[PDB]
Amino acid sequence: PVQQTGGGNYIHVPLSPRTLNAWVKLVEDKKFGAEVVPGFQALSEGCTPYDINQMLNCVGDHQAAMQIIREIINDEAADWDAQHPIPGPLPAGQLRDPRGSDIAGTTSTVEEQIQWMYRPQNPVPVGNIYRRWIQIGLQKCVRMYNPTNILDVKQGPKEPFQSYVDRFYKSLRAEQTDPAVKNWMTQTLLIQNANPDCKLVLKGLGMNPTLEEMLTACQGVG
Amino acid sequence: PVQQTGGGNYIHVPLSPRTLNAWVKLVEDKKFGAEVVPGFQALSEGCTPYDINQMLNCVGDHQAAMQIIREIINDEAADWDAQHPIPGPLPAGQLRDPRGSDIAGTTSTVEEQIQWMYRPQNPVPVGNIYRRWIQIGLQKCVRMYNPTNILDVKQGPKEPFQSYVDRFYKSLRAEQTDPAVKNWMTQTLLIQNANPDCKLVLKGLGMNPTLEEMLTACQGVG
Amino acid sequence: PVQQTGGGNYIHVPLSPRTLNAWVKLVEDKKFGAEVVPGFQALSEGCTPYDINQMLNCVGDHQAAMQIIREIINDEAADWDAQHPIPGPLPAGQLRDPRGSDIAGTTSTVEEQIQWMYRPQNPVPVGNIYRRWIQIGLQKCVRMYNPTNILDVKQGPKEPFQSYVDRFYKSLRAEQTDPAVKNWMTQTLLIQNANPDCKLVLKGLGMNPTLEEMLTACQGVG
Amino acid sequence: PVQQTGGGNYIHVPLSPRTLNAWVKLVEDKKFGAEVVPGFQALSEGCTPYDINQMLNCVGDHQAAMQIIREIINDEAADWDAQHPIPGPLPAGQLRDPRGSDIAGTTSTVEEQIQWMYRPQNPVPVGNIYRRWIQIGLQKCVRMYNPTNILDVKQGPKEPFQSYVDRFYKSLRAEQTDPAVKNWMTQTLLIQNANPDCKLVLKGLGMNPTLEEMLTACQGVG
Amino acid sequence: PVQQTGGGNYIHVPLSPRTLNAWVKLVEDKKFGAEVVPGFQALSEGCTPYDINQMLNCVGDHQAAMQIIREIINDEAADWDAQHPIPGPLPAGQLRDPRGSDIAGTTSTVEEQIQWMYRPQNPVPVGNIYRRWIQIGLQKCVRMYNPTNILDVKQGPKEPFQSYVDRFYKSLRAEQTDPAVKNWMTQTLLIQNANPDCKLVLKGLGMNPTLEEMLTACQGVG
Ligand SMILES: O=P(O)(O)O[C@H]1[C@H](OP(=O)(O)O)[C@@H](OP(=O)(O)O)[C@H](OP(=O)(O)O)[C@@H](OP(=O)(O)O)[C@H]1OP(=O)(O)O
Ligand SMILES: O=P(O)(O)O[C@H]1[C@H](OP(=O)(O)O)[C@@H](OP(=O)(O)O)[C@H](OP(=O)(O)O)[C@@H](OP(=O)(O)O)[C@H]1OP(=O)(O)O
Repeated sequence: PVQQTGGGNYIHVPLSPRTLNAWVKLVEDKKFGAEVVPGFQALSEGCTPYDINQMLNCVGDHQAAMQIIREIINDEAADWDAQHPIPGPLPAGQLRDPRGSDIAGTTSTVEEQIQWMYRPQNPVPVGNIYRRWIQIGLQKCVRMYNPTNILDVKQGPKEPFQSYVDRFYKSLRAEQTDPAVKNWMTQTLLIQNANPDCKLVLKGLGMNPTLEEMLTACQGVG
Repeated sequence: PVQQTGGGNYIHVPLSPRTLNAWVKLVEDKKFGAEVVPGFQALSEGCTPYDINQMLNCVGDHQAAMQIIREIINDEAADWDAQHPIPGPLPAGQLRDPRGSDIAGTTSTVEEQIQWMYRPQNPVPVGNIYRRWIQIGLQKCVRMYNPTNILDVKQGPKEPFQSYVDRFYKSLRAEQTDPAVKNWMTQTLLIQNANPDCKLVLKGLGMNPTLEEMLTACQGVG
Repeated sequence: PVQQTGGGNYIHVPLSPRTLNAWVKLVEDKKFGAEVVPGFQALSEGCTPYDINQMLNCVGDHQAAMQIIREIINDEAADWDAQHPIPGPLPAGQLRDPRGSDIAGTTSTVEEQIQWMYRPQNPVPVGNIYRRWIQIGLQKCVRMYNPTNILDVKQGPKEPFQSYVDRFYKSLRAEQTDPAVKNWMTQTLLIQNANPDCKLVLKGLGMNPTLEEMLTACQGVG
Repeated sequence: PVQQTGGGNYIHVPLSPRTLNAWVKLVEDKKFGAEVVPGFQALSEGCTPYDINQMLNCVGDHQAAMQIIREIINDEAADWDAQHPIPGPLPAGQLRDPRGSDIAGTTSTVEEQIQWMYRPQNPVPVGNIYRRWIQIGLQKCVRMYNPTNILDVKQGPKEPFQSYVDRFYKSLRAEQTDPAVKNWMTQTLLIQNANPDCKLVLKGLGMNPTLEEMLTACQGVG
Repeated sequence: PVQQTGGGNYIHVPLSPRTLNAWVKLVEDKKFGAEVVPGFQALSEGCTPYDINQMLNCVGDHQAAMQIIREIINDEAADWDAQHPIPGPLPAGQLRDPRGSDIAGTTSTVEEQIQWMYRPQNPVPVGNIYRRWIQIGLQKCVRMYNPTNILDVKQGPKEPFQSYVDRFYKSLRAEQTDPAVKNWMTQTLLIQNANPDCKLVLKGLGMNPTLEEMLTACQGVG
């Protein structure tokens, strides 16, 4: 992470040990579940890429998942290099402009990453960009491991609409798909894969029922 | 959040990462349960709107619930604007008076939010007002998801009064209803939806029995 | 809470957010169980009444229990007022002597509460006194909710003495009763409500057996 | 605990509230289990006797166990007094030499305890000595409450050697006995109280098999 | 651990108590499981060998495992001594060069360990080297205690590929074996020890199927 000192200067305040342990506990227990994506974002707020690489290193034991994340980072960096090409030869006496691998923290030191993070002329947020690249790698793992496709998800005959909705949405989240497919699924596949007892009522509600009105009406129905 | 420095000046001390992770853990596990409302209030004490927006952003994945909360904030702000209209043209060289969206932190920076929070002439508590608007959005979600209406709640024949009371009140909390309906329900629906074995005794207690005397008398009855 | 600065001066360092969340978690999960009493004492060490009122406010949703605690505080304060009556008219230029509601923090500010807490002439520990008043309110709730009276508690025929002792004592704790009734119960009701197989041995031990010798002798008996 | 200031001086930094809550949670849940002994040691590192007495006070509700611990402290102090008798009349203008109850923190203030802890001429570690006395009291409670003697511990016919070893050692730990009895038990009672299917193999291993070779060989056997 | 002061000087900031408690909780609950290896690495980041010895001391009660770790440290140190032999007689007025046991922290003080950790001429990372030696001792314990060999691991007939893969990999991790044996096992033993229903499909996928394509294809198959 980064701390400030009198005069407008900046320094490094390393990610703490019990914050890294928590990241490890969220990954080991939830096994790269959907919640692994947000837990990471928060435990990484105010931190720099070097420390994001330490967090991943502590969980490096997982290798199928860390292979997927590593692949993504290399790609995004290449695109950064393509759309932000070397401006030209570098005038000396200054810090080079950030390249794709520096955002990652593999070829670059934390101080250079902090100088960009707090560069008066044009500060580059090296820290937030890398977290996002890593979050696409974590999200793909969730979809890879997701145990149930949404089409299979259904309601126990005596099971209620709320728990079924909870399970149906859990999967829709991990199955990123697209937001429009989600709208069709949330307004139809929920009613279609439901049992008939609460469907009659989900149909009575009307057309384009909202979830607030689908849950209120089916409370106790079955 | 906000920190003070020598001379009476103020600065920003960002909400910490493991406090945001906890907010995420309370939402992911309890699934916008009733306890999500208080956990938030406490994890947000001493914090400013910008940081309240970060907490919500980490849990932004939940979208049906964050749609309900977002709707409420826009409304309250409009009412703030209606009852606290623009005083007139703004004399220059000073900070504008707070508008509805500034309390939210969408159109306004933290420093302006802190200057109001600690404005010597008329300090506006931008931070506490927004938390309350958000808490009405969270509370509506609890009632939307509540799995059981109180009328259905009853006592297992061999189940005791204490657990039944615990389940009956859990729902009464989430079903905000009104405090008077609560008094009628707490003094009648509890006895009526109970089994007859402990009801005989709940009737022996007398009229307007208090809970302290309804629980003491039915300890072991059944 | 209270912090000290160069010169012998004192200031306020508010109870932290994740300490308040823990108090909320202990109350929501244990449901005003016996452990709620000590958790509170510890999370309130070094804190002042204002902050004790914030902790209770976060859990204010619980109302039957907060009605019992509120009743007790008003009483103790009245007794404080009765045995520590207004000394007389107050010489001006100084802080008034503490009244019953100031100990609570309802009519008084934290600074006045801290000035008494650290008054050189006669410092009044406003903070510890209020916590105790609140702990009597919390303890009454535990006894109100206690699910099992000790007389009913018995040993499963195949159940051991240790678990039965654990359950028997759990209730004796919550059923404050008096320490002497406890001695009679701990030396008799334990043996009497036990099964006969381990009682024969609890009788062989001798008269006035101690728990250390009642548990050692019945390890494996049944 | 103890903090240092410019000039070589020392002060008191009280044990924090959420560290005391954890000690309470480890005692309430594990019920003076074996792990209560180490949890305490760690939560007490850098702390002084006064703060060790606060930790015990928060859990003072438990009284059979706190009676056993209290008895031990009085004894050890008496032995300290016997082998470290009053040197003679005390020259004035200095701090007295530590007595048995001062190590406990009952008759002595924290500052005196810190002056000894950091006495240039002959610093007495009042803090660590008392923790050890308390740990003998906690360890006796574990053995008092231990639910199963090792001789009874055996292997389910379909149960594996690893879980049986885990249960057999759990008890051997709490049953301090002596290290030699432990060696005889760990090399024999484990094989003798095992089922015959894995014993044949535990015998094939050879004589004086080590645990590393008893567990590797019986992995899958049964 | 180590802190820095004005002038470029360094000091010691001891490992905190609740960080040591967590290490104890991870060892007591997971019982020297695979996750014990990473939890340790993180809770030890920024710490020095003396503090790594305190963490191990708190869990010293476990003795079969601490015998395995202790054996390894002695060996690695001997190899350090062999490949980094005494340079010769030591010029006086300086700190000796680090020996094998100093890296451990048994014969050496923290200040000397910190002077090497931050030696301008040739800083020796005494802290990280010892953690690695300890991690080989912890990893051997995991393999010793591992309850299931991978060959036995199979898929319940109605069990899915994902959970079976999770269990199969859990063991492959703890059974360090070699990375090549892992590739053969991950591409064959998974399919071979699977049930026939999902194997038909795992065979349809093609030759050298990747896990991402073995999990996607068998989602719902069985
Ligand atoms: O606020 P956090 O980001 O969670 O950091 C906490 C916080 O210390 P700070 O207030 O200085 O940030 C804790 O205090 P509380 O917020 O709970 O009041 C403190 O715990 P203690 O008060 O018990 O000391 C703990 O410090 P530590 O882990 O050394 O005990 C430290 O956690 P981090 O060191 O990981 O930042
Ligand atoms: O013991 P740690 O490894 O340091 O983990 C702690 C532990 O959380 P859990 O009870 O969920 O395991 C703390 O509880 P205690 O050890 O103090 O009893 C809790 O701190 P609080 O009780 O004050 O809430 C905090 O959990 P959280 O941050 O979610 O509130 C969490 O710290 P980490 O999340 O950083 O691991």
